Amino acid sequence: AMKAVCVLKGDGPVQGTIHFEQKASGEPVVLSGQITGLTEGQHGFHVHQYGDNTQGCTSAGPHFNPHSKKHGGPADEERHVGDLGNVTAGKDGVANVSIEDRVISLSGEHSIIGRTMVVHEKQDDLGKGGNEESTKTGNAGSRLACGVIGIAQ
Amino acid sequence: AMKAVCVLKGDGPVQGTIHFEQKASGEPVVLSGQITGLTEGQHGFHVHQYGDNTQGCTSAGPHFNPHSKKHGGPADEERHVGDLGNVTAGKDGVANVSIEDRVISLSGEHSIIGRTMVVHEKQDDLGKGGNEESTKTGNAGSRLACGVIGIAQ
Ligand SMILES: [Zn+2]
Ligand SMILES: [Zn+2]
Repeated sequence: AMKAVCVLKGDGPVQGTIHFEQKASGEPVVLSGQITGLTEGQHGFHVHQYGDNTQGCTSAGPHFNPHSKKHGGPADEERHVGDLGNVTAGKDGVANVSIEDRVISLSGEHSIIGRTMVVHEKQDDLGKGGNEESTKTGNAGSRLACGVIGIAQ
Repeated sequence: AMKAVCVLKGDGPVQGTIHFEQKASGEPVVLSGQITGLTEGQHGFHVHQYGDNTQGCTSAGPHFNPHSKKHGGPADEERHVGDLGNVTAGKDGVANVSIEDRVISLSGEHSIIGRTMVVHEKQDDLGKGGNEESTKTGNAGSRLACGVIGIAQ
């Protein structure tokens, strides 16, 4: 019965809180929360490798990718473990987040506990942008806000 | 060889960066780093249970205490897992952290990954103050700064 939480903070206006929950070891992990200050539209939402905030969001490193694969969407076979696709902000600039994923975990070697969630500047192209960036970052651009994923009550 | 890192931010001027290093499962964790903006003297320095920053340092909860024991210093038999004792700040306000502990770990059951480091307002009395607070928090006072312990490169 795992639960985690993540508070997102950056230099700019973007912030938010992401709650995680996983009933058991072989179960999907359900994310819920909200992000504010986003420009309207889809924004790439990824788990990055390191829970390192010494240089802002930069020190989080690449998308969490223990299996040395290429960037893709959550539904794809070829994906980094931390590829959660996009979240969507309205004209509001507010994004309700609700994502269910079977590839990320709150325990075992796939464990995202102690890693970083980041929401990105642009939409994640899910690996179909026709350049190398696409197969790497999904062309989602700069890191607006991030937090270390921590164990929650 | 496991590495972790912690960026402390609080409401006031207190900030810092704690690095953690454990070369092997059965080995001590070695903390190093620096905290600035402290009053000269000793300040309680503890691992709290939750990596929850939704309500500042408050949402971190109690000291990490999986074995339902009472507060003590790092050297005591009866201690919480997160009882790392005190750090010392010079006239500087600068505290140079260097602690080595065998009870905390960066993996396993005593894993502090995804939990919270906090530097407190006052000196930790190591659970010897003869009141209820002592047995719980070492009478270390409020929480000046904190951060989620994250996986580092
Ligand atoms: Zn990716
Ligand atoms: Zn304690």
